[PDB]
Amino acid sequence: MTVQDYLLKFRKISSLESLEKLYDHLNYTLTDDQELINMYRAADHRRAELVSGGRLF
Repeated sequence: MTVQDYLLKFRKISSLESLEKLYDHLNYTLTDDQELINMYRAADHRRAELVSGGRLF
């Protein structure tokens, strides 16, 4: 419990809508490269994981 990475919160996200929200939200908060570099990895992982995971009907 010695880590406070926002990536952990993104992983819990299931809806893609939250993606654009978490970005504009975190991007407006600090507006630093930190959230920019994190949102990029999380967004890519979530998108790649969903597409390279299992299609739902």
